[PDB]
Amino acid sequence: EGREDPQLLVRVRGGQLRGIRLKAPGGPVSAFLGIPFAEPPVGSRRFMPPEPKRPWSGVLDATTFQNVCYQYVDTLYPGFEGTEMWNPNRELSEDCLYLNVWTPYPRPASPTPVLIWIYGGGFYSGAASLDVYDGRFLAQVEGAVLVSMNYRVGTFGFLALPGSREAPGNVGLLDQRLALQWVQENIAAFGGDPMSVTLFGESAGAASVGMHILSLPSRSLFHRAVLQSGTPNGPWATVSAGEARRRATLLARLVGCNDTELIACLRTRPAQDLVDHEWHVLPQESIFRFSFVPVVDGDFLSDTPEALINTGDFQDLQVLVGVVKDEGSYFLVYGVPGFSKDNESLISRAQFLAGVRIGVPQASDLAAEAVVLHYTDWLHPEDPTHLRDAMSAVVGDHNVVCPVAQLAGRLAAQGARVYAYIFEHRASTLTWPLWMGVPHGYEIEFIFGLPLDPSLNYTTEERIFAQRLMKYWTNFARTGDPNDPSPQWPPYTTAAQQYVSLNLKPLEVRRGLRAQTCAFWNRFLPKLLSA
Ligand SMILES: *[C@@H]1O[C@H](CO)[C@@H](O)[C@H](O)[C@H]1NC(C)=O
Ligand SMILES: *[C@@H]1O[C@H](CO)[C@@H](O)[C@H](O)[C@H]1NC(C)=O
Repeated sequence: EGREDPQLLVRVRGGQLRGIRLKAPGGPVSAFLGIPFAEPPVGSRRFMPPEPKRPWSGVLDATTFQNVCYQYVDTLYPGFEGTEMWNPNRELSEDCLYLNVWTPYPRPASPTPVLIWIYGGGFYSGAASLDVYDGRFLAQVEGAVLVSMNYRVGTFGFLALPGSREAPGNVGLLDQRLALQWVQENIAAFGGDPMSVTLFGESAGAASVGMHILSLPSRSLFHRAVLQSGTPNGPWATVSAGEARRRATLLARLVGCNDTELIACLRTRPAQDLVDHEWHVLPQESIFRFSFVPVVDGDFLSDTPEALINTGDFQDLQVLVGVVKDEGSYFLVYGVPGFSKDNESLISRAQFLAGVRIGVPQASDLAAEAVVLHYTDWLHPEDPTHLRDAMSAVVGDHNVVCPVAQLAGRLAAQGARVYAYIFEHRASTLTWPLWMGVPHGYEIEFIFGLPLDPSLNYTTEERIFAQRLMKYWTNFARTGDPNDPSPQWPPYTTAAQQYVSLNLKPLEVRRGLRAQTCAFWNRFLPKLLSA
């Protein structure tokens, strides 16, 4: 301070910050990266609810991203951009509770609507610093204030001995909640409007947004929510207290460890030892299942998300939810034999039956038969191309498309204003093979407006498409309505079940989100599982 850029010095509750001026394609933006919002949850604080960060002295340098929360690093396809883009891009550390703010430059002179991003990655990975979550474009082009926070994942964020004091569960969700409290207190300092805060996230980040909707103390911290390909209901986003306890104690055993004693022993283990064993505690060979996720603790979650969306009053809530065209394909190449990014993955009937048992790992024999019966093409029951695509649909429908359907429906029936979409454009720059279609996670780079960066090699149409999506999302944040006061985007309702297609063509309205197949998963499967 003296010779420094006066536009980049800001004070928050904990002290003084110095940000950085970044170049976006249409002009500069302000970034404040690596702002601590919690005491490092290390040592005796592992597994504990986060504690608000204590004020610092001097000017904290906020010009670079901070550490990524310790996590498993995916190694299926080494050096291949398809997997690498999701991997940690800063040092892994338990000291990782930091958040990031982008704003116009100079800062808005009047209060601007805030978007808060929560990343996905199965509650076992992810980071707010990845290139695909870069807020410079939304800030520069839409004038948004954008916030994203790291939160603890894996065991560090989600290992629970329900009822204990030392490992109560859900602390990754409480990391997110603390960041939201930080926004309420401090965002006015950056030109943000704490009275207009829209949450958005994808996959597990979406489930997270969902859980904030369903958890009362989070409710006063935001006004609107966007759930991209993820929901708090469904088969992967939560586990019961019993199951959480069973996994935590199996994991303790695997690393050589009365809850207080078990937990103290876990606290002496190297971070990397926990990461090395976390995946071993799943009860069946699975895909789209994760070891350490939110637990129904009767605390953060007072009941299952199913019970809470069923009985909730959602009157003052606006919500944007949707899915990509091919939610399942991405997951098949990891753990279903016969699938691969490097060939067409034309599978046999035998491999379809086997993949159904992996895709629906909780299924009894009869339930699995029902799944196979429903997805088999009975004019061509052995055709490898249909079996390959049907396998994808099983996984995408069970895990994402049908839970989203159930969510939109319950939320509307109960007074929320809902807008639904299906995203159907495949990036021209996609490195996954064609058969995977428009895979899970590949809408994000358009919502954040990466196609605006000329060096990324997107097409001109893709550039205009990204601009449209950015408008929808920020209109929504701003007013609860994606429409600009072009074809209209009607609200989703139980009666008409309308949603739109997001692609290069103008909005097209459709009805029924896999209505027929989703009745199978949402109404019939549960009844069949008992017995
Ligand atoms: C594609 O590759 C996978 C793994 O290498 C293999 O199991 C599968 O059989 C291959 N597909 C065909 C039909 O060759
Ligand atoms: C974009 O295209 C140019 C020209 O071939 C190439 O040199 C550059 O590496 C490309 N960047 C990406 C990420 O595709």
